[PDB]
Amino acid sequence: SWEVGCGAPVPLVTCDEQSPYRTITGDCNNRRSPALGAANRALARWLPAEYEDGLAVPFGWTQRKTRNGFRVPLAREVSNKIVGYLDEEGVLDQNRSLLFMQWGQIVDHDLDFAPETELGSSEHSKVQCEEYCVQGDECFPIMFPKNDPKLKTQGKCMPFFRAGFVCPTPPYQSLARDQINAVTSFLDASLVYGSEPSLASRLRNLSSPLGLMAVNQEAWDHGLAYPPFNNVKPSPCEFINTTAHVPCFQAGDSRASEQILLATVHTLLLREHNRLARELKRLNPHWDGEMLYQEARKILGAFIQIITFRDYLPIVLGSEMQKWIPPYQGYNNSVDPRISNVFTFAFRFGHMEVPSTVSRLDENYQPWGPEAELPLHTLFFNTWRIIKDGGIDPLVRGLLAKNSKLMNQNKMVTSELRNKLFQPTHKVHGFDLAAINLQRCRDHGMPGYNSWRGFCGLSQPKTLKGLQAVLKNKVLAKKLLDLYKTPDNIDIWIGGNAEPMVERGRVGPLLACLLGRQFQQIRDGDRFWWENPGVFTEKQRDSLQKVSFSRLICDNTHITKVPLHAFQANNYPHDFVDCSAVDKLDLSPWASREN
Ligand code: HEM
Ligand SMILES: *[C@@H]1O[C@H](CO)[C@@H](O[C@@H]2O[C@H](CO)[C@@H](O[C@@H]3O[C@H](CO)[C@@H](O)[C@H](O)[C@@H]3O)[C@H](O)[C@H]2NC(C)=O)[C@H](O)[C@H]1NC(C)=O
Ligand SMILES: *[C@@H]1O[C@H](CO)[C@@H](O[C@@H]2O[C@H](CO)[C@@H](O)[C@H](O)[C@H]2NC(C)=O)[C@H](O)[C@H]1NC(C)=O
Ligand SMILES: *[C@@H]1O[C@H](CO)[C@@H](O[C@@H]2O[C@H](CO)[C@@H](O)[C@H](O)[C@H]2NC(C)=O)[C@H](O)[C@H]1NC(C)=O
Ligand SMILES: *[C@@H]1O[C@H](CO)[C@@H](O[C@@H]2O[C@H](CO)[C@@H](O)[C@H](O)[C@H]2NC(C)=O)[C@H](O)[C@H]1NC(C)=O
Ligand SMILES: [Ca+2]
Repeated sequence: SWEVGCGAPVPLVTCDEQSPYRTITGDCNNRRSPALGAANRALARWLPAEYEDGLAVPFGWTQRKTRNGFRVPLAREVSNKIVGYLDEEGVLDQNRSLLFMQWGQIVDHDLDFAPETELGSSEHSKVQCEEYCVQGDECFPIMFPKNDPKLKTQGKCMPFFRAGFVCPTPPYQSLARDQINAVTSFLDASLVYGSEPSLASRLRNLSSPLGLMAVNQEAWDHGLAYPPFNNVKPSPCEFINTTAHVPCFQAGDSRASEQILLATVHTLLLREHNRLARELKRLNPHWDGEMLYQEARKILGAFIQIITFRDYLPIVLGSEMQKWIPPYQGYNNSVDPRISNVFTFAFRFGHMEVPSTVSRLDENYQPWGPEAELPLHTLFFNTWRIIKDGGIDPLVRGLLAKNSKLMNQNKMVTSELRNKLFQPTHKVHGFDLAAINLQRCRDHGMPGYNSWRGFCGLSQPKTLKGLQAVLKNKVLAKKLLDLYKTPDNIDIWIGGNAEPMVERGRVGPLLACLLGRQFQQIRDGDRFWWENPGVFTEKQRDSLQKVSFSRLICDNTHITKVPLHAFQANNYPHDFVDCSAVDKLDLSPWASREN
């Protein structure tokens, strides 16, 4: 059945047996099978692919054909009829801060990315998808249904390009299409350091041997730094306000500038490296430049792994945490550490947690000026609002103080995401994230709602009422199989997100399962997990325990009142305290006086 996984990546990476440092590619984590967990390779398949022609063609590609005897419903219509909502009033999650949403993206972007297919540059295929909405090749477009108001305003389709596949990027037929992953499967701060050895050596300041991450020369934030600008034109960030031409930020991940806030928590991560690396010459000046970068890298990875697993996962998984993430019991060389395909869709659950507006607060957590509260749609690829409109202190402040969206069945994904999305390649603020998610399922795999209900050993419904009592909504059950027509054909993203939430969490029975499994595998399979004996000295761990996001901001911003629990909804002034009462990171155990 194997062929035998194929693949051309970073053509040449061989291991060091006895060095304590991760590679950038993610190779040599596992000794036995050195590629497992690496980057630019196939996403894993917990379940066989489900295509029309059986190998590559997404369900609903040809007209005449059907998944299970029925015509699959258009993505934008499924969107139009189930997902969106008019009234923003009263969706905000009452026990979760914007940081809850925002750290969801950081962790995600650390774990998976399936790059879209541009076998196109100086090209007409980009044009043939945009202009003429002609399906074929790699242009698999999102049509508008009858009586969509995008028709009067935009056209017939939303261009949509198929994601990358392996063993060759050109046209090919054979096996079953597996989608590529351009980032390392481990929580290793790939998004801050890069995943391509070539990109990783460009984000660095090899000018001076303090082992520092290369910063911005031209823009400044009260003495505190910014990531460098990606000085390649064209620039999605320059496009949305040309008068100030401020390009996007350069980071270990392409997507760093997709949104204002994403770029903010990303500038906290960069600043933290240069602070640790600075602090670490202070103690052991005998060190060369790479042992600076590398030690600071290891401790920053430790940071992201500790916050993700101790503070985020329990408020996302909830009662199902103990079920899927049992306490730690060492390392397993036999576990697959890789991101499976379905995960790249299950973890998109956050798209229903993004609220309509992003606000900007002053030094008393009070609205910051005349235009404080900005619509989220004016914020995609917006770097000018942070270099030019006050730095990151008014944005870190909103993260701590403001609620995120609570996923609601009657209110699923905001219209700012579902109607006015800016897409980097294109010019309009009017793509649909909910619709673009649904085609993306069909592009990738992707076994229906029931296949994946079975994976977790849950009731696979069958009937209008067999769904009614699973989602606990009679109207949503109707709407769902009015379009899909059998519970089987429901795309995971919507089918999974449609379920009510498990006790003390933010996802449901199915999604808790898919999410839980992956997060356990990536912990149990990572040789460099912070708790495995060997990677940190027993002292170092006890200092690493003292860290919090609350501190990530006290050491790297001029915010001086913060919550003690930054992931849950709390109010200024009351729940906010001085940086002084917040535990610091004791870096003493990292000193190694030579003689
Ligand atoms: C305003 C906020 C956000 C915007 C505008 C945004 C934008 C996007 C866009 C344009 C895509 C491309 C979809 C595709 O072509 O595959 C994407 C994918 C994705 N999003 Fe978001 N995003 C946001 C926040 C989040 C959050 C909070 C999470 C999780 C908590 C998240 C999780 C993901 C994941 C896992 C993918 C697929 C990436 C992969 O290939 O692994 N996003 N996002
Ligand atoms: C790589 O690291 C070097 C060394 O840390 C960076 O250069 C240093 O940058 C700081 C702050 O940008 C400079 O400090 C101050 O400069 C201002 C104005 O230029 C001046 O008013 C003060 O006299 C003060 O020195 C400093 O010039 C410079 N330090 C040294 C020893 O060169 C460099 O920016 C880093 N490169 C990248 C890409 O990050
Ligand atoms: C708001 O959410 C928080 C976090 O989900 C809840 O506090 C947790 O309570 C559980 C139950 O014993 C414990 O595992 C933790 O000690 C708490 N979490 C943290 C981070 O300390 C809290 O109950 C919720 N608040 C309200 C008013 O419902
Ligand atoms: C483009 O960006 C500039 C900032 O570089 C914005 O300019 C501000 O605009 C307001 C009112 O027009 C002024 O009162 C501020 O002083 C301006 N700031 C500076 C220093 O330029 C501008 O609003 C943006 N325009 C677009 C196209 O959205
Ligand atoms: C490492 O973890 C794996 C997966 O949890 C364990 O694999 C199991 O091994 C037992 C017997 O060795 C087999 O019956 C099953 O094939 C595995 N279970 C499942 C459901 O995956 C393994 O036990 C662990 N390795 C060790 C020896 O600690
Ligand atoms: Ca990673």
